[PDB]
Amino acid sequence: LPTAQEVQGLMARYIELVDVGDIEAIVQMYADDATVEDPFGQPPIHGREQIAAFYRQGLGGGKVRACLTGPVRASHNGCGAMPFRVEMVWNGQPCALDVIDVMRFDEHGRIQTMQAYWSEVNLSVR
Amino acid sequence: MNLPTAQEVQGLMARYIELVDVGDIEAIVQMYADDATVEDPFGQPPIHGREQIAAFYRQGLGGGKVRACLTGPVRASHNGCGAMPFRVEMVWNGQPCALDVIDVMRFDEHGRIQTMQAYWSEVNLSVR
Ligand SMILES: [Cl-]
Ligand SMILES: [Cl-]
Ligand SMILES: [Mg+2]
Repeated sequence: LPTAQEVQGLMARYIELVDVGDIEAIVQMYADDATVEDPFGQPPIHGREQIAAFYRQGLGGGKVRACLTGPVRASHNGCGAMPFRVEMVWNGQPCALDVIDVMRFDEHGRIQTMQAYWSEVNLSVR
Repeated sequence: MNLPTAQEVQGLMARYIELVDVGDIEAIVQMYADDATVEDPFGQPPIHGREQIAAFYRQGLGGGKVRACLTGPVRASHNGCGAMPFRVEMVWNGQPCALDVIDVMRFDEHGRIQTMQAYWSEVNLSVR
């Protein structure tokens, strides 16, 4: 599996791609049989077409920005967790959402599972 | 209480950090379900049940000199789960150290911690 140091780099790269809005590059980071639970508690999304559609819905408009708010925490079994903030629009107003993603990677360095922890308690209107 | 709401998860997980910070091992253990599992660090074998969990915390905190604080808000779900970032400050090998951690917790229908997973490794340790 990817080393702890490699997990930190991969998870940081993911946030960079979200921040620039490169949907195709994001989808390429995922394994074929990957699942996305975003927000955690909702049914998993699976399939590359479905994951692409998910990121199109969220990022296609542009005007989404994302940045790490602390270091990536990485394990020795190919997993990590990271805190970040998303800037977006809600009800036509600028808002911020605080999120933690948990990721497991496969032996090819691709995302096998992603779980995103957030709810309305993590939303701020600006 | 019942299965915690997102707000309640935020309060429970914040109280957990306060208990680590003060080092009240028996109060920490009470927050766990009787048959809870802890994986700390994630990737190592799970610890099962309050006796083992108490032994684990007494090894980690019984020496005193540990301080913990949240470094950002608790993230909570609507199915009794949450995740939080925090920093632990300790003294080791004659050096003040800091460890950055994220804990993920799942709560049961009585408001007790059913599972805890702690994400960290040596890449998250800073010595002085
Ligand atoms: Cl942090
Ligand atoms: Cl944060
Ligand atoms: Mg039970």
